[PDB]
Amino acid sequence: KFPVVDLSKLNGEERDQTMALINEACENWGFFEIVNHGLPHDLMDKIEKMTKDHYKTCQEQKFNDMLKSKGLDNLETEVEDVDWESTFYVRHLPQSNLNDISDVSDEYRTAMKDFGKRLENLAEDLLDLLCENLGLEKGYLKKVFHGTKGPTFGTKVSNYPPCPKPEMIKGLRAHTDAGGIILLFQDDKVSGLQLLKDGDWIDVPPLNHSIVINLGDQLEVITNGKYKSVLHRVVTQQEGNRMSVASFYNPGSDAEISPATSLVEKDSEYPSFVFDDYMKLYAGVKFQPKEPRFAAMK
Amino acid sequence: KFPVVDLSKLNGEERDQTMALINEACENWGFFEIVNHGLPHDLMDKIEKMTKDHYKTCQEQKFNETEVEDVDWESTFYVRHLPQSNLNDISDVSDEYRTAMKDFGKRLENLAEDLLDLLCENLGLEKGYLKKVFHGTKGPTFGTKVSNYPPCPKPEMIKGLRAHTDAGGIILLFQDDKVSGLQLLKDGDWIDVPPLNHSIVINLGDQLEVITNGKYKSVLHRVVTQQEGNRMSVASFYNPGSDAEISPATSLVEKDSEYPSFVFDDYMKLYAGVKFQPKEPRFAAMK
Amino acid sequence: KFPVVDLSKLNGEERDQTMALINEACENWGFFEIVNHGLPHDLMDKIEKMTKDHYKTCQEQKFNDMLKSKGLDNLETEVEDVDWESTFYVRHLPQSNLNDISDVSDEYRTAMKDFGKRLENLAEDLLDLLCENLGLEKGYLKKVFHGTKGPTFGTKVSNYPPCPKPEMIKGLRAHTDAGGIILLFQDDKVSGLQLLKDGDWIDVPPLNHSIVINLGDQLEVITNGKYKSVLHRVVTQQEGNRMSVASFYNPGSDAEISPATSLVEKDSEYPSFVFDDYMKLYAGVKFQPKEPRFAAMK
Amino acid sequence: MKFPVVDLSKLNGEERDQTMALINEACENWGFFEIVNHGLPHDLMDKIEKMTKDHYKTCQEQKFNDMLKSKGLDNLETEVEDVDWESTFYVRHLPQSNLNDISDVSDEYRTAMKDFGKRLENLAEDLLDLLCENLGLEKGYLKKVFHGTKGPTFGTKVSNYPPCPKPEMIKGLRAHTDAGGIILLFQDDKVSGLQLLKDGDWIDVPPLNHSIVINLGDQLEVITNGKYKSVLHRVVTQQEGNRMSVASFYNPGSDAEISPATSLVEKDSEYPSFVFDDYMKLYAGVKFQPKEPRFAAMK
Amino acid sequence: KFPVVDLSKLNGEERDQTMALINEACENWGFFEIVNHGLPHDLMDKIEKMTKDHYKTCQEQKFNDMLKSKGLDNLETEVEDVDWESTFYVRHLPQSNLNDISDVSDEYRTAMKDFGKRLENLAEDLLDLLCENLGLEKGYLKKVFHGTKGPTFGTKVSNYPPCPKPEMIKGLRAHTDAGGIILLFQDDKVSGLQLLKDGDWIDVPPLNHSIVINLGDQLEVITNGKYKSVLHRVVTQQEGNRMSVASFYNPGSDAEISPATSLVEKDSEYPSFVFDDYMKLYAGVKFQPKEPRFAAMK
Ligand SMILES: O=C(O)c1ccccn1
Ligand SMILES: O=C(O)c1ccccn1
Ligand SMILES: O=C(O)c1ccccn1
Ligand SMILES: O=C(O)c1ccccn1
Ligand SMILES: O=C(O)c1ccccn1
Ligand SMILES: [Zn+2]
Ligand SMILES: [Zn+2]
Ligand SMILES: [Zn+2]
Ligand SMILES: [Zn+2]
Ligand SMILES: [Zn+2]
Repeated sequence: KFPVVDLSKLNGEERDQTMALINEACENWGFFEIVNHGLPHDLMDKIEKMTKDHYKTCQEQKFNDMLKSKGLDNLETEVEDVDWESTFYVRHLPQSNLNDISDVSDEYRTAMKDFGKRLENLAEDLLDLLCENLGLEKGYLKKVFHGTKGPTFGTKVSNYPPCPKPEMIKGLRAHTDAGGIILLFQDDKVSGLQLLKDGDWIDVPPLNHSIVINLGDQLEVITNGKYKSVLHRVVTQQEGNRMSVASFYNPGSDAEISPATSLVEKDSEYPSFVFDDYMKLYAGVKFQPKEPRFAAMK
Repeated sequence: KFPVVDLSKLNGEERDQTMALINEACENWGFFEIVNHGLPHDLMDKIEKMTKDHYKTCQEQKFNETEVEDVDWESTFYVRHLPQSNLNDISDVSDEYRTAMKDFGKRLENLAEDLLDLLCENLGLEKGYLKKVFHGTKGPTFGTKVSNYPPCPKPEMIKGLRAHTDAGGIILLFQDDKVSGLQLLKDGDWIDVPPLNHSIVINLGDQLEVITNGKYKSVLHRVVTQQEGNRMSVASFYNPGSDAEISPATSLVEKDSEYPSFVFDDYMKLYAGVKFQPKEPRFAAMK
Repeated sequence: KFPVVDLSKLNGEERDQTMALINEACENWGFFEIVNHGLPHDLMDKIEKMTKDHYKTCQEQKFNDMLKSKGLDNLETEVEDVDWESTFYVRHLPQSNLNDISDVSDEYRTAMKDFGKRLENLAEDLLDLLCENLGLEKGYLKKVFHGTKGPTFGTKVSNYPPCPKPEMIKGLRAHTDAGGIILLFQDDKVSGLQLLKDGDWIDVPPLNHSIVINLGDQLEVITNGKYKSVLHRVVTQQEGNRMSVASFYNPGSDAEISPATSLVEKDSEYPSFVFDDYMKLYAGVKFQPKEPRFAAMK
Repeated sequence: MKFPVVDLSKLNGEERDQTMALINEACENWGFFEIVNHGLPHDLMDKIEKMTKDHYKTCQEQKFNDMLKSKGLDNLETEVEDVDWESTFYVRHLPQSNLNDISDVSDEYRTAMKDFGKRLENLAEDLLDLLCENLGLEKGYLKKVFHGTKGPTFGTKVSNYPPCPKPEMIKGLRAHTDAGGIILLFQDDKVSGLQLLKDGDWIDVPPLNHSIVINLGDQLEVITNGKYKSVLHRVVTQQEGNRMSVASFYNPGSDAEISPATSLVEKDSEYPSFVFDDYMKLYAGVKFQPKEPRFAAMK
Repeated sequence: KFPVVDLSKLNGEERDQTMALINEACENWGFFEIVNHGLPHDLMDKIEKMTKDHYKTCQEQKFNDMLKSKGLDNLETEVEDVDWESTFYVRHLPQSNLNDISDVSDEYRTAMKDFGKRLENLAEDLLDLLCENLGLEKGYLKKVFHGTKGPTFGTKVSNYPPCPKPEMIKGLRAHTDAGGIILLFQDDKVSGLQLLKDGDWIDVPPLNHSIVINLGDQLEVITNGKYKSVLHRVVTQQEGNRMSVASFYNPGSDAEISPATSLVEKDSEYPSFVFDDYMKLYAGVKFQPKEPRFAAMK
């Protein structure tokens, strides 16, 4: 059963049990859903509606332009080198480009700014729960992530349109995320996101007004492997356009990333590096195995 | 006019003038300061902070009447980065200091190689030539000497470090930005290497004098003490590998060279015993 | 782009450009940094070393005993009524108390006296540049500031020690300065001082051997609002102790302060008052809005 | 992208700051603006307009048709880029008035023109003082700069743009920037035609009853060190409609020294320092060529 | 310092800095000289000799004829409506008229043909360097320029003979060029060509065996203003006849010109049009301001 965490149970004497659920999702799933997370359901509903309307208005034509430009009109053999995906990226931190994206509406930009700020505070709240579960001092992960200019925080807004031949192409090929903590607002009707657990692909179930959390490669390093970043993918379907609004809380470019000493006894197998060196490498090898990227930092 | 090179001026119309200043420093100064070098000022501030605080906790107590010309008024420990790091084996260094030194050392190694490629361009050598010469079998040798020069009641009796030339390739110095002391010998005068915030001091060692057939000479330098003030020094040495073959680059030689061809580790074995004696007998000894 | 004025550029016709830059900073920034100001760099280096050593020797434990008496160990909630600040004050004029600060060395007292005299001369040179830019006669501002016993001149020696939770407390809360012209020798590594400009907090960047200049409330009155006194604050940080040696060149206590008539066309909105009445009021309301203090002098 | 209209009566009251800020925005971003409630009597504007239009019909229209005949512009077979489809005469007010020397004007027109020009000269100097305040200059700075030895130069160009059968072949007045200081235009309130270039589009300066159109010339671009630029403008023709134009030019005296104001120059200016009459002698010959070479020619 | 680019440094490890110089000249100068290009120095020397000998035998007559019918033998005052210039035009593409110019020699035509082909290939190589510097796809600008019949490529062969009173008339009045990329073989002793930069006329220095490159109006549109076409002129002198062999690589007549979408964020201020409509208009208004010609294409 996929972990669903009720964050409102942290405000009372059920808080220890909630923390234990968070910790075991972090150790064994790499993913969990959160409900009662404090984000207004009214804000999620308009983010959802304006994301979908901005797709028809602005992204659908770019998407078909892409399928023509790569011959994906007609899928007669398996395509393992492209994602059946429509995306644009919004940067929040350290410097916002929200007011420079030309094709987004005023009210969409205002909703995205509010949504991004609330998710940034929720990311930092979640990192503190991780710290507590890890036996780290409060604020430890936030301070590691800061670097010189503060954390990097952006939002990937994706749609995975219907695919006539889902067997032939993935919406997004299997990978682990490079960063710190990932907070996903996904479609509540159209499924597609899957994680790999114990040798099976497991669906990340659509759930109304929920946020999906998962941990990236940097948290595997800092926890000395105690919390691993898990492989995940998006599969297409013939009917349905799955919406994806995923926010990435990453260390600053010059943050020093290393295994926390209190989590290391035997010499660590994980490297110590500067985050931007990891991200330069990751961009070119995102869909290749994760383990060579750690070795490359030594 | 001590040369200060602005590395941000390399991308542009003004790059020819920046390169000419670098070349002119290499030929006639043997030293130059670089600013806007790409190293984060917050990493330098941490390095300086932890270096000075590591002195007071670990070295200052341990550190505790006529001319003394055979001793250096100096407190030092050494960190090895390449070919193989001993950073996790220096006992008296803290985790934050060790993590900062690893990051700082990696950035200085990349900056050293960028500087070697600027030298190559000014010398008319192909890019990567000096890096390739320095590699040997195991790669270049790269380490950092962390020094403090504490106050001396009688500075005219003892030097912080006696006059010498450096044996190796290129030296990248992060020095105190308030307390002076480092001097180079130029045209028969001792010249101060001026403290400058968030700068790196570059100087060339004996190996680059050989490879350039004397076009860039390694210059004598020293550290003088002072009565008040503890000058910090974080100096990184980018050296050829032990079995690198060092010889004058053929394109810089027309008339037969006066400089020898040798293997770097034979020069270093010799250098250790005669570091404060004249440089010129060390070149002759390699023939 | 924060104004940095090179005082060596007064010696040509760059002088017009330099004067125009000073005027622009006075009108729109309220702050500017000066370089090549004539203060010996070796005297500044001594002042800094001795201030930092006097903090460690005399104030750091005194400071730590204060956070116990005021419960600032645990910053579990926001503190808006205290400054995370260690200070003492040195009065130079009209009457010196330099020989009464008990825990300072002969050599610190002798250096501070020399430093103070040089800053007093630089303050008066700067006031004459303001006079020229305003079209006032030479010495106009010095004469207004004189009163009967001469200007008031003192130095505030501050350190802002590291704060575990900088989000909770300011090093010094937002305020404008009551006085005439303020000449600040600040830490050249540790930032923290910010001014408010166009609705944003802007850092006053550390710059080695520079002096930071800002204008106080009295100059806003004399210029009939042409040069306004700008809000500024000091923020803390988690690792770094920012030093501040700030000298205040203020009118004499019984000086008559009023808008210079040549700067007044329409009847002024600013009061005419005696400086000590302004200062007696300011002491109690320093971190409250500035504008009621002008109204209270009518 | 609304054309700026400034209510000058709002300077007399609590909204003076907001009005000054609007004027400053128009000076930086449009180079043109319309003013209303400007103090010129609406009945004097009506008489000027009536007498200008009747003087065209009785005295200028025959000359205009005869001008085309002599240049063969009866037949707009192809584009004309070197002629203005324009009927004009010029009235000099300062430093020396020639009003009593124009032969074909009535005494009533001459008296109204003298009264109109005097009020416009006073309004020009009032506006220059608003610019001074917005620029941080001393009161009267621009008037003092413009004075030279004999005072400012002030004249009025009285133009009509008669109907043109083929407007796409010829402009009423080709694109240019004005050489001088501040230009105060009383234009037709029905017939449009004046356009300015803004952000790569021609923008109509909309006819507005009893308004005055203000624009800034090349000399104020120099003095403000480029903060207020002189903007390109033109007059287009139409097939029917005769647009009237009464435009007054407040210019520095001939021997006035023009340079960027010292308080606006924090680094070396790209703009020259020169004597105004040298700029004008050059401008007369290259008025419809680019502006920027004229600044370079003064160095 | 006027930009001089060594094109042989593109074949090696200095190529990035060479590209950076090209991009800098394109953004800030609109002009640059190239050395070590592909053109044999003996071909340039022969083009220069035969151009100058063709002036004396064939063009000097037409030039004095011109001065006759325009009354320009004696220059009492400024002439602002004519150029002190002797020209004939050679068309190469889409169709050559080289074998139809009656007064050109066999060997001049053969040299002119070889010269034109090498400059056409150098124009296309240079356009690809601009593409790379602009982040456009390889061949992008050549494809835009093609239309139906291919690019237009021609050569303007000019001489600017000595003028007794150079103050009175220009060799060629200030203008921007209408087309794509302009490749000039100019006199290496007699100067005269100037560009306008930062409010100053700057000489384009004569240099042995060099080619002067500048960008026309079409590249400003396609780059959305990132590379502007800059005003330039030729001044006369009393002693000296400056030679000018200028080759113009322009889009085909029916090419669609518009800002490249990857260079546009906010709505472009530049029009989208068909090139021949721009050229029809330009011919009549060449020496009037540039900006109204862009406005006219909307
Ligand atoms: O696009 C991704 O890589 C993604 C999106 C949401 C959650 C995890 N990963
Ligand atoms: O210790 C040395 O020999 C040294 C240190 C820094 C720079 C140059 N030389
Ligand atoms: O303590 C203050 O109020 C202060 C200090 C330095 C500069 C400005 N203001
Ligand atoms: O005739 C002109 O040049 C003019 C007329 C009115 C307004 C601006 N310019
Ligand atoms: O004749 C021209 O317009 C020209 C000639 C060469 C270079 C630029 N422009
Ligand atoms: Zn992912
Ligand atoms: Zn050394
Ligand atoms: Zn203050
Ligand atoms: Zn005009
Ligand atoms: Zn041209």
